[PDB]
Amino acid sequence: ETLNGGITDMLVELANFEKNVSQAIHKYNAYRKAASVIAKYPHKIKSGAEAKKLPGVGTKIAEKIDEFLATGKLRKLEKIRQDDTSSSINFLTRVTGIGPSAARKLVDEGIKTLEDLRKNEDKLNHHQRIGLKYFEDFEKRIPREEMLQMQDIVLNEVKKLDPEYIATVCGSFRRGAESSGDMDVLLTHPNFTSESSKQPKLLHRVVEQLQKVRFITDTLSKGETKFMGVCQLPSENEYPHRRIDIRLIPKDQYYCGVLYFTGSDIFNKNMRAHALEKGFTINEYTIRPLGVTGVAGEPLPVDSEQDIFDYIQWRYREPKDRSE
DNA sequence: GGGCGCCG
DNA sequence: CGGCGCC
Ligand SMILES: Nc1ccn([C@H]2CC[C@@H](COP(=O)(O)OP(=O)(O)OP(=O)(O)O)O2)c(=O)n1
Ligand SMILES: [Mg+2]
Repeated sequence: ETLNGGITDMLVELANFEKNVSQAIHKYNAYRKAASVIAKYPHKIKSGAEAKKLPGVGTKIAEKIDEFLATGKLRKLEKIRQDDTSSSINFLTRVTGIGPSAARKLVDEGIKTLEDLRKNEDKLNHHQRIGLKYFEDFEKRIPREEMLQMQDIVLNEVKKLDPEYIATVCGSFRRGAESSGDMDVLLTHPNFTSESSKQPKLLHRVVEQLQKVRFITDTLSKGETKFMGVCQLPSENEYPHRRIDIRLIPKDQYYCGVLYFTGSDIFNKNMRAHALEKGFTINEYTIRPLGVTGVAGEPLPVDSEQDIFDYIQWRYREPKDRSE
């Protein structure tokens, strides 16, 4: 099935390499986009030119296409499976924390294995230190069952501190993903707003106790409106440490709150995208009119997600659908 | 597409 | 402070 696949597949690879292997954001942007548009198309893309017809995709993209069309490969593409350097780079990116810049440097010092990484860890930054530490786990996804469990675990101590703490795990969860990547938890409490501005400690508390109780083990960031971290389940003799994150909002904006944290990357963007077009710019905070002159306006009334899409003249989508 | 928190 | 890597 799904016809224009191979090609798309092929397409993206390119992008990341250009993304990663080079900065070439621009090429990567295009590439990605190009991958997209090709997939949304409904016919067997025979002639790579046919494709060319198709908007966005251009001449060189166009080229890579037929190469593939003739024979299942692009040497450029093969180079990756060939050139050490780059193959190396990709790995590192597999590491949480280590993004390309740092990744390069790491190779630039011949650091080019997981093992290597260990060997002179000394060069890493903590965040990275932790990644390496945990590496293995991070590959394995979190199964819904646990996710549920975890969820609870949270809910408890949360409310225990103060009843008035809204907790809501979102992201993949809201999208009914049989397996999710990490705990994406939203948070709120009745006094906090655009007009209270402070109290971040509330955030600080949950974790505080979360840490105390023996949940979050590790701490990647303890910012005032956000927290990234690691945790893991309790045992009887073991399970993987899971990434975790919590974010707290000014209750008054709760709605963008669910929106963003849920969304699905692309999803949010589309919207956010559509929005600008429609005279607004959304945020995980608010939606405001783009007062033509440029100016983001005074926050829009948001009693539910609905309002948003509505505002945007877009049909509401219910979470599990959200994927695009 | 938008913004948060690390750090050098 | 960019500039990173993540969300
Ligand atoms: N640049 C970004 C990154 C994330 N998001 C939002 C959407 C959901 C959340 C990111 O959650 P992830 O955990 O990355 O996504 P997920 O779908 O929850 O994936 P996972 O299976 O890893 O939890 O933040 C966003 O709008 N823009
Ligand atoms: Mg990485």
